[PDB]
Amino acid sequence: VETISFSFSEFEPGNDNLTLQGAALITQSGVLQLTKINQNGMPAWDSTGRTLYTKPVHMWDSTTGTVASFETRFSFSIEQPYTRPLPADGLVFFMGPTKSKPAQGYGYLGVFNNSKQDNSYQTLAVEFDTFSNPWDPPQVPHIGIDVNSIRSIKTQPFQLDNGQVANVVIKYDAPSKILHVVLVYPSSGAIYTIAEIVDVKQVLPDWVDVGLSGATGAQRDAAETHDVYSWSFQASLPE
Amino acid sequence: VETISFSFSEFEPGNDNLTLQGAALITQSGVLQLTKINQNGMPAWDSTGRTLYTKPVHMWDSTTGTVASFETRFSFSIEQPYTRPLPADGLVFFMGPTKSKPAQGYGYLGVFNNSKQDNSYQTLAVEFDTFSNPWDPPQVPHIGIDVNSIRSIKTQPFQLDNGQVANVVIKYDAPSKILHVVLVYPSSGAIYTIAEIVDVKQVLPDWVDVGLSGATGAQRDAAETHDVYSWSFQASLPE
Ligand SMILES: C[C@@H]1O[C@@H](O[C@H]2[C@H](O[C@H]3[C@H](O)[C@@H](O)[C@H](O)O[C@@H]3CO)O[C@H](CO)[C@H](O)[C@@H]2O)[C@@H](O)[C@H](O)[C@@H]1O
Ligand SMILES: C[C@@H]1O[C@@H](O[C@H]2[C@H](O[C@H]3[C@H](O)[C@@H](O)[C@H](O)O[C@@H]3CO)O[C@H](CO)[C@H](O)[C@@H]2O)[C@@H](O)[C@H](O)[C@@H]1O
Ligand SMILES: [Ca+2]
Ligand SMILES: [Ca+2]
Ligand SMILES: [Mn+2]
Ligand SMILES: [Mn+2]
Repeated sequence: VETISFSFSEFEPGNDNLTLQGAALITQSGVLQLTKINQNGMPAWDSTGRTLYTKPVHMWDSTTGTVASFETRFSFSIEQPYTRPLPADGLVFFMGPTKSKPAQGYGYLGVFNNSKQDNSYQTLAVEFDTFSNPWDPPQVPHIGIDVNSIRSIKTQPFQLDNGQVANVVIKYDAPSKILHVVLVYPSSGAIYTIAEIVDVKQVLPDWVDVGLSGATGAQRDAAETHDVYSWSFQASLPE
Repeated sequence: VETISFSFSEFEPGNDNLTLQGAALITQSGVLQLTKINQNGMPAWDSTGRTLYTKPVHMWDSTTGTVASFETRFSFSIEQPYTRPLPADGLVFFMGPTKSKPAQGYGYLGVFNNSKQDNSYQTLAVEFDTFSNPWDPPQVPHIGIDVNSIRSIKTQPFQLDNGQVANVVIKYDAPSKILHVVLVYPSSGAIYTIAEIVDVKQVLPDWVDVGLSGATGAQRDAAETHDVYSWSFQASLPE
């Protein structure tokens, strides 16, 4: 069995295992701020940032045809402090081609280039979307399962508990081809669940980079924080 | 769309909507005790009890072939107060033939007759199993997805937070045929998830009874409480 696992109970500036892109940075307090937090402590608009684990993950064996199952968990908080305009844009966990660089920001969340489906993205992502774009369901925030497109194949509305920490659990089971996602707010006790069929051998390249990305909006104060406190990941490829 | 929903924020003695079977009873404090709690306040061994919603649920239309999606949530607590022997047996949410009566107790959880698979059960169940029987994985407690058999097609170990309230969320999405289950302990923050493919049109009769069942063990003090504090359910059959 070929495995890979990692766990960050908190983040530390200078950590060997994380690539930081765009606006993303790690605070001395141990927080990964995906998008820029200004001097005052307010989130800046027009910001996009990502982090990637430094080692690629083997998701399926192009010789035997075996497919990996994985699990990932992270805790994040989104605070929307402006009364106007509408907050934007959200954060996302993603898996895609290695040597990945940030794509477009705003509603594309630093992961996709435009709003069309393109199998060449070879990317799977689980979004926590805060702004309803032309391709989105109306309810925001929502969790979305994105397969080669920012237009989710399935979404689940969730109520934001402003500024509070949410816990996320994402599992992909290769036998069933089920990607199942859970979001829990300890603060309020709210629990949300969403699941969909994803054929990773068809969707992803055999080796992938895994990461997190966040983005704020395209106009003044269409923004919010996208802070991550911890992140663990584990994958197992049968041999 | 043919729908059915109900929600018990707490239970009330005399409620019109619940059938009580075996040892099950509702306390004036609003708790559904699936298995007998003795005078002292200790759980009795050799107890089996169930509750069923009084109205049947239409799970699939035998004329058009449409299939219902559903969601159910409940909060329960299991307290294992004896040091010896091992605690048993667990509780379960189940969906099966209407006019259902308790089956065997102990490790069969009041739902199945023996340990063999039998398509005639026409029953789907999500168990929270506390005793490792000859057909069980070794880790207990575990959540299990049971399709026409007490021998789960998939299980997920979870650590008991003794006597604490657990929140459960179960969803079945007909399009994907995915049954996805989540268990959260607010007390500790632990989150568990398990999902599997279930073809309800093949498994269940077109009309079903939905219920909860609990059982304690076959020898002195092989027991624990199986208390439920709230239960909601919602199903939608496309037309
Ligand atoms: C580049 C843009 O990205 C998505 O839209 C973002 C949206 O963009 C507005 C912009 O705020 C407004 O000043 C300009 O006049 O029109 C743009 C729409 O084209 O701004 C909100 C925050 O207000 C979010 O950031 C949206 O993601 C997209 O949906 C657009 O199609 C376009 O690609
Ligand atoms: C009837 C029995 O049910 C399951 O076993 C339960 C287990 O039964 C023991 C019993 O406690 C012991 O006194 C007797 O000598 O052997 C039985 C096993 O056959 O008891 C534990 C608690 O200790 C749980 O209640 C188990 O569910 C089953 O696994 C057996 O095959 C049998 O059908
Ligand atoms: Ca959006
Ligand atoms: Ca058992
Ligand atoms: Mn979206
Ligand atoms: Mn079991």
